[PDB]
Amino acid sequence: FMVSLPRMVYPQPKVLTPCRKDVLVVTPWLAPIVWEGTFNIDILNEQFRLQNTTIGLTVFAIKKYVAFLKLFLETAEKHFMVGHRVHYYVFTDQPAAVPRVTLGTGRQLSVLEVRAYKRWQDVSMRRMEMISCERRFLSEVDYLVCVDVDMEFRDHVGVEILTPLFGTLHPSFYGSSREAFTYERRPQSQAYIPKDEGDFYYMGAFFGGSVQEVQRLTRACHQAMMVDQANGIEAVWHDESHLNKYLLRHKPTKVLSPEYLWDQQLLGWPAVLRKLRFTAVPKNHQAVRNP
Ligand SMILES: O=c1ccn([C@@H]2O[C@H](COP(=O)(O)OP(=O)(O)O)[C@@H](O)[C@H]2O)c(=O)[nH]1
Ligand SMILES: OC[C@H]1O[C@@H](O)[C@H](O)[C@@H](O)[C@H]1O
Ligand SMILES: [Mn+2]
Repeated sequence: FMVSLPRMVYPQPKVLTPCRKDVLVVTPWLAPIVWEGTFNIDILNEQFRLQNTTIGLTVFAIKKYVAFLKLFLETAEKHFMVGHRVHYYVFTDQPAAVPRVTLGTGRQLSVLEVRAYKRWQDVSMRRMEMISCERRFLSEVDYLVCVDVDMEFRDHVGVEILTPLFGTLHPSFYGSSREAFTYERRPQSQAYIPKDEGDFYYMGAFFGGSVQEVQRLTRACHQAMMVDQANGIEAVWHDESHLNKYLLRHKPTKVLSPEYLWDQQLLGWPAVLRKLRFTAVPKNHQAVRNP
């Protein structure tokens, strides 16, 4: 049951005046695409605080990637769901390497020890298995957000993202035609998507939803990866290829714009991005991914 909102004074939405004319703000299946200017965060914060929403955030920090936790967590404290209840779940092979980060009230951090796989592909792919923990999350949080660790928050990331199931536009592909997307193109893979299909190219580094929908998605991607492995095939972009196939066949109920996953070193600051909210931390793939 949802109680009434209180009285609020804010600018009237004007029907004959779009919030944004330069971008698509709704998908053809009627899911909002979340850009700055499309939401009044005061209304959304009221709606979500009246439900006492708890948001879980999963992040894997395996092997050398424990070096990224301190900045990840400290900037998450400044920008991620401030005001709301947050439960961080840090999955790591080195619990003693997790930094002691000071948290705001109503926020908590659990360390979950897991095994480390040797190949960075397997570390990244096996997040889906590891996330799909199911009983714990159902009891502790309302939504789950699943992100890469090699990142920092630079601006607000809040309840405007929450919905039963979301993906995020990949920042290198948001202006690309579908034939250029780097979907898995071999029909022998469970992740396969033909050249005339596909809505968007979603990035593996930021997806989420209600616990039930996120467990559905990670269970389906893990089972699809297992099928591929048994068939001796590994999709071209690993978990990201599987996430893409899942979100093609199960349309997300919101899509985040590239505000929410950006790489300023590689892509700069285009005018279409009014805010850069969650951004890549520069790293040397070869070095950090190997002993
Ligand atoms: O040795 C590794 C390799 C990957 N990851 C996790 O897998 C995610 C995806 O890998 P990565 O960020 O290397 O992919 P990229 O963004 O560079 O394509 C990382 O953010 C970490 O959460 C990890 O913890 N240790
Ligand atoms: O083409 C897909 C790839 O695009 C890259 O820019 C990104 O670093 C990879 O992780 C993968 O998403
Ligand atoms: Mn990453």
